[PDB]
Amino acid sequence: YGDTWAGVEAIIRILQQLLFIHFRIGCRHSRIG
Repeated sequence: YGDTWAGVEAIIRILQQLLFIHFRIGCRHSRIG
């Protein structure tokens, strides 16, 4: 709940989740290897 921790732990979630899509996008859309 502390604005810094909680605030960062909250953004850390979507940033990771969204930093994950590139792996679900690349390794799925261009896995021609």
